[PDB]
Amino acid sequence: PEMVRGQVFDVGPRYTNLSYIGEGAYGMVCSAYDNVNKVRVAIKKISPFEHQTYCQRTLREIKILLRFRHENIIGINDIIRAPTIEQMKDVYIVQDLMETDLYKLLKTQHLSNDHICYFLYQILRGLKYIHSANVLHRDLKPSNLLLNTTCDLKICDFGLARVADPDHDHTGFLTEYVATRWYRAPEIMLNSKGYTKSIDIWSVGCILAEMLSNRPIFPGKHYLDQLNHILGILGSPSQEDLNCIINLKARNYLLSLPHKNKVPWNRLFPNADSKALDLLDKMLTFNPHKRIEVEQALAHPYLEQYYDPSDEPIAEAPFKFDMELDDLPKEKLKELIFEETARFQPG
Ligand SMILES: CCOC(=O)CNCc1ccc(-c2cn[nH]c2-c2c[nH]c(C(=O)N[C@H](CO)c3ccc(F)c(Cl)c3)c2)cc1Cl
Repeated sequence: PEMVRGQVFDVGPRYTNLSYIGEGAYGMVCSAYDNVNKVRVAIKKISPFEHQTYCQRTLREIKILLRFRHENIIGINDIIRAPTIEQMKDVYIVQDLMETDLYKLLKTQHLSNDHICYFLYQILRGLKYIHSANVLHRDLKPSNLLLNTTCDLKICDFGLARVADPDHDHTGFLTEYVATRWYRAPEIMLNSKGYTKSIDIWSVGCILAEMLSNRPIFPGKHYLDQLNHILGILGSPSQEDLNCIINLKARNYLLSLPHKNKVPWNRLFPNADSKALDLLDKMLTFNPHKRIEVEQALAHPYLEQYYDPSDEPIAEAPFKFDMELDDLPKEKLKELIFEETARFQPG
């Protein structure tokens, strides 16, 4: 059994010639040569059975990506694990191998307007399919956007993905959230659980703004600082947008702040295309109900060179979890992970 950087990586005999890529919070990704299809692939070793959270993230992703099939979404083409639940200590998920990601690119490369336009198109084409399945990604950021040498984009990491639930989206002021801070919609800190499609559009808006300047538009250093960064550019919410926030603690917090004017997009981004900034404005709308939807975003004049709704596929049916995974112990989640991966075993 071959191992990478002092960690067991038993994926043989089908996958050999391992090379390190990255290491997550509860796993490791390596590139490996597939002896059946004779092509290099990415294998993600997962060790989640000691924590309920990691088991929940593993299962959600496996169930969603096995039912999804789209050019701009990472796939699960094979799953390797032990033949019994007793012997299963790890799970190896075989996915698409991509040379780089948008986080890596933005650190050192200046993106031409053509590149920004093409990247945004593929993100939204991928998101159209995700949202048509009534699924929310909930953690869109440059590191979860993989790219190959020809700039083909794939959305990855569905660990925080959920079925859309707009009727149960309301919550109190300063409710704790898991998803990456810099890409959190303003309503998360005010009165939202992130159970609507509009939280993903906000994250895409932040990604677009980041592609234009090679720096995160709202780099909050802590929970409430995130909202203050958003209000610093958007300005004070209108009376209309304030009236939509019925929660008194959230509304009175916004009312306590001095009046702040809107920073114009052309001042923040002097070299950006005017159509790119008009679409940015619509994605970074304070009110989630007035925020542009994925299909509307794809039809925006900025993406006219690529827009073709007949070549922007949707899922065949809406997604539905058989049971709620929020209140299941790590032991039961192990069984569910064992069951969902059974179809990939040699027998
Ligand atoms: C700071 C630690 O960094 C990360 O977690 C991600 N960046 C490194 C990286 C960069 C590229 C790739 C890569 C290259 N080709 N295919 C993939 C890939 C294949 N699957 C995934 C994936 O599911 N990634 C998510 C995070 O985006 C993830 C989720 C949970 C995890 F335990 C790990 Cl290790 C990774 C990525 C893999 C990796 Cl791990």
